[PDB]
Amino acid sequence: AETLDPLRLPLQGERLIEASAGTGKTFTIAALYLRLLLGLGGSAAFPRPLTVEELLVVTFTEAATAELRGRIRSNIHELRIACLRETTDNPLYERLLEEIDDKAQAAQWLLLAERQMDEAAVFTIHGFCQRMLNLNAFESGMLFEQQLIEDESLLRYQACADFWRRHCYPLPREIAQVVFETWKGPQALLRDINRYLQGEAPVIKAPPPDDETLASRHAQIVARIDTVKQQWRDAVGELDALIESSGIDRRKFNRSNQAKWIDKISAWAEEETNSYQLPESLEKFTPRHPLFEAIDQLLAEPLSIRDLVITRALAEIRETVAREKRRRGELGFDDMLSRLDSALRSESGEVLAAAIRTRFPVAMIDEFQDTDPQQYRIFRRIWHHQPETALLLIGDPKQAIYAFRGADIFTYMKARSEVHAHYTLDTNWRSAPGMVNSVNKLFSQTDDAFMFREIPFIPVKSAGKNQALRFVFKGETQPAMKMWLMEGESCGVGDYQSTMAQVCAAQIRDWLQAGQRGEALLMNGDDARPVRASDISVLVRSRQEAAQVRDALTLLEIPSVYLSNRDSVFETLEAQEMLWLLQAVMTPERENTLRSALATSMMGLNALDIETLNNDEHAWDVVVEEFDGYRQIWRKRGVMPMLRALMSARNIAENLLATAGGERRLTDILHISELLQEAGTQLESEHALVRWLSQHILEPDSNASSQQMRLESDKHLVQIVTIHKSKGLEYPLVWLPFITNFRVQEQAFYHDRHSFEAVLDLNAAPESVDLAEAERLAEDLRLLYVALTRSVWHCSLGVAPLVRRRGDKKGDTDVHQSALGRLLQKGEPQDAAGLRTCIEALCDDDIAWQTAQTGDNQPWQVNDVSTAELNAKTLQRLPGDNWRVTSYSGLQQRXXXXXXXXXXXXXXXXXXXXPTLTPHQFPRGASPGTFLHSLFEDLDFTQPVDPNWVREKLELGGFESQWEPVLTEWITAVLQAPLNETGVSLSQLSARNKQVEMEFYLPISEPLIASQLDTLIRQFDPLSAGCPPLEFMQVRGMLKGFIDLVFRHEGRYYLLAYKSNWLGEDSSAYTQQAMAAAMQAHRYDLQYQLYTLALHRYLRHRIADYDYEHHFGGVIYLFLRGVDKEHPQQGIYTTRPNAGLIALMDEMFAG
DNA sequence: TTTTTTTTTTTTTCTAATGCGAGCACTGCTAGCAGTGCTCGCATTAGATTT
Ligand SMILES: Nc1ncnc2c1ncn2[C@@H]1O[C@H](COP(=O)(O)OP(=O)(O)NP(=O)(O)O)[C@@H](O)[C@H]1O
Ligand SMILES: [Mg+2]
Repeated sequence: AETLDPLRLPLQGERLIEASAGTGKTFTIAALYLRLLLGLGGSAAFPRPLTVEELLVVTFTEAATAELRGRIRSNIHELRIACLRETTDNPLYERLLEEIDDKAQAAQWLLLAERQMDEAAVFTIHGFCQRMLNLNAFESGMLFEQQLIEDESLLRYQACADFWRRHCYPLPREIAQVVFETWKGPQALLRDINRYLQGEAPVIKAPPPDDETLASRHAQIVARIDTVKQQWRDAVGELDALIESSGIDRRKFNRSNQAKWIDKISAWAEEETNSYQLPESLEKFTPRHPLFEAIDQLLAEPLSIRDLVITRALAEIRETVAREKRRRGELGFDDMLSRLDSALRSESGEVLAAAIRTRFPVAMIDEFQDTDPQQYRIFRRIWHHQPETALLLIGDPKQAIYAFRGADIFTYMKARSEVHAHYTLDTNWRSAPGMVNSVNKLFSQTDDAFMFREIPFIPVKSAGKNQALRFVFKGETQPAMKMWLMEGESCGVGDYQSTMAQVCAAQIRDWLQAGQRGEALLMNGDDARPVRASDISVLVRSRQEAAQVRDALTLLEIPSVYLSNRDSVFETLEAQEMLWLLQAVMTPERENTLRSALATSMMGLNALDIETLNNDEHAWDVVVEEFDGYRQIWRKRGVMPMLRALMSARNIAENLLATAGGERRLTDILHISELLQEAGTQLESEHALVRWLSQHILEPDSNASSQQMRLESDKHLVQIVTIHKSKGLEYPLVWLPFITNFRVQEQAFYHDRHSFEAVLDLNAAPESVDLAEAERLAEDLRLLYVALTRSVWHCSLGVAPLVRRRGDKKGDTDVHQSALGRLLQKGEPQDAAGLRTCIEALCDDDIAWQTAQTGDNQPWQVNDVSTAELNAKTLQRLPGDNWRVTSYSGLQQRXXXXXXXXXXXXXXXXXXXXPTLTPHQFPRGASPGTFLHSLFEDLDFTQPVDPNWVREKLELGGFESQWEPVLTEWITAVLQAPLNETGVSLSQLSARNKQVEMEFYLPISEPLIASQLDTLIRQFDPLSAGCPPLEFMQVRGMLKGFIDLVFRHEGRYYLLAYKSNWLGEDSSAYTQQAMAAAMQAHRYDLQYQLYTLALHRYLRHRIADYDYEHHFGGVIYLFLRGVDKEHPQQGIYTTRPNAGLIALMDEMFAG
């Protein structure tokens, strides 16, 4: 191994950089990145400068991608600034500038990079394969649009039920009897194999042959026991044994059992008494005869169907899932990586690789100590060969804690084997000069602490920037590390979790109270800062642990967050209260479903409130009323407006904040509301939303957005976080209360030392159990390391004489099975006293141990807060006046009051009196009318009608052929009808004189008031005598409309508008009278007058020397259904604006 | 194609380990008996991760 200079590293081929924690591994990535952008290092430099989009960086967490992206952004910026200033105040940039040749061109490339930084390539693996597939699809053999799915547990469970249906339901009674014992149903089976369904499939040690069924195995074991049954039945009834005291004479009664126990094969369980007849058992207390020894053969291998079922099911469920996801064309996290691996694996995949070597002719993988077999197979297959591509693997093998997630150390060690070059970073930059020496001391206690020959520990040296770091608590400095030793002899896990959590809390509030007085300080040299509850972090292994920490820690009135919390809001009680409320406001009529909502802690009502409110009817009616207004807000304005109104009126948003802790509760309420919007839009119903909320109250899921928000950022908080979620992070003061604890793995899963392949032994044979438990322990060490390197100034950690074995007083302390204990005892069992001494041995000036003494004084001393007077400003002017763009439709609107305006007539008369090719029968609505119009839109008037053209319109319309012969006739009647007094046929109109569907915008300047208009209307209009004055609110703005048709005949223009409607009638129900009736009913009066104004202004605009009276021909409403070959008048209607009404009207809209 | 009623509660783990208690065989010490060494069985207690 050689030491590393960032600027000396050749970037060619594969390169491994290894170094301990806090050594700046992440920190160097920046420097190499810059170097790559500029093509620097000379001999060590890459052949050619690279573009930001060609640099691949792959990091472990989505958060890390964000951070590193930012840091690289900043560093590029600063370096550019320096290149323009030619000097800089930072040493690394200074050396870069010494290496750089031309500073100007350098600054140019940098600028360009800085711009490119948006698309800059940084990913995780699961974020990399994702992109890469969707990037090059053919090669990868993917669809182009992949719909992701994040819930793979439901598909998986589905498949497990499918298996357990086809491979279990067929079983006859007797085999089923055996299946039942090992697991009830697939709900449990899934729980057993679940870690093995996900990620790379394991290899199974000594798998059953492929052809063996359940009935086969079962018949086998049937006979295996049967032989012993006959045999024991034959040899029974004789004492040839040498009788011994300790073997108790009543042992012969056991034999009665066995000769009795031999009846049927139906049982899978041999008797406990059989253990007595083992020649290894008895001879310890007389070889007997062979079968006496055969029982030992029978009891040597546990009799089970288990391995076979886990094998068949594990192979099947995996496939089935993959197939169902193929059918939907979906994808998933493990499935992403898997699919890219497979894609490369395939013969075609070699093309694929070639593209990537083009896309990223370098890659820098960070946090590589966590690596998967698949991952390394990929990165190798891509970059292991070919020139001009580099590869940079960055990792500390000491830190790989993720084995549970499928990562494996052994494949890292493999890569470490196949890389010729190693590089090492010497100095820890992260933490105090004390903390370095502490850790070094603790891991130097034994030889080969990490108990992998390939993972040697080395001493590291603090930096010079950190030399002055110190932490002070009540004056004199506190040693960098303090181990809190528990008192007493034997300790169970529970006692330990109570006490140590508690003590941690007591210590934490002391630091705080001394932090508000400014006594305790985090000091770099003379500089300082008090210890806020922010800078403290508490690292725990699991969730239950963390809750155990918080409950005690909030009991002392210190607000605390848990950063790994995946719990979802809907699991809380506030979601439930929200349900009670929404459910009440929905139907306040029901006495019960309302009162329930009133009793909620959210409403904050006493028992006296609800009591009296059950008595006086007036109040109860008032409540019912207010909720009835809430339903209104609910229907009109949506949801969140309602809950807003309720919160204001009830004053709850304030009363919670008054209440202690209620701040959290209020955050939950607001959050839930915010979700009720997101689901509120997509669902149209008011009611289906209450449908929805319940369904989420039942299944909280895991999912991201419904996960709880942090309670408050106002106050600095205790950031209580799991180890794994602390990786790559930094925590100035750090607590490890429960670190002593351990978990002995009963499952047997390990790696072969030779092949380095993940091997599962479905059989419990103790060897493999050992081979695994060694792994569990080494991993626990790596947890300890990572946990200790997190701190900057101070880290405290608990130590206890923990006892796993249930015997009380021995001298057994299992602490040597703890990760930390083994480091204190150098892997030697001791007594609790020996524990205390071994702690005392290493304790000098850094490590300092105090006994763990429970105490309680005061939760904490807030001393409260002072604020001010405060007020909200209030708008004075109206928010805005009326400016609206409307059509005539925005005029009739609706009438609130005695008179309501509708197209239809309310009065109805019943009829008691008692060829389908007719116009009246045509469908109705906006849809049918839009079709009818759209015909005449392209339709040609001079040519007759082509029924084929009809059929292909109706076909497009979706209308059947029930119409085509019915239509093509009618249209001709339309086009052939003469019009007005001129007698014009629609047929006679040349496309030169046609104008189809004119859209116009007509400005209305000063506000247009109804009564100031309808008097002008009624005055000159005979038709406006009918019905009240039109009523529309004051409006100022633009007006829209579509002329159906405009055409000129005899040098004289016309205005044409089609109308259809009329559900009830066919015949003369269209007359001169009834047309004028309906016109007055739907207020087409104002409509045609308005158009005439528009057409008027448009002609006045277009036609040089235009005059209204000379050029204008009147207005024509054509009721399509109204057209009948029998009567020329029916369906057509014509009126002329007075020319005296337009004269004043136009002036009115002008001012 | 017509129409009436009525209100609420229930359950909850399994496996394993020890500690002791009861009963017995032997063996040594002063043929029987007391003790010890022993051994099994019944109840009680404890613990069940990590994106
Ligand atoms: N060369 C350097 N000069 C100055 N400060 C540095 C240098 N290298 C690292 N640091 C600082 O030291 C700390 C640790 O750096 P970091 O890059 O996280 O190391 P690391 O190896 O990635 N730690 P981890 O992710 O836990 O292994 C950071 O707070 C850096 O700012
Ligand atoms: Mg890092």
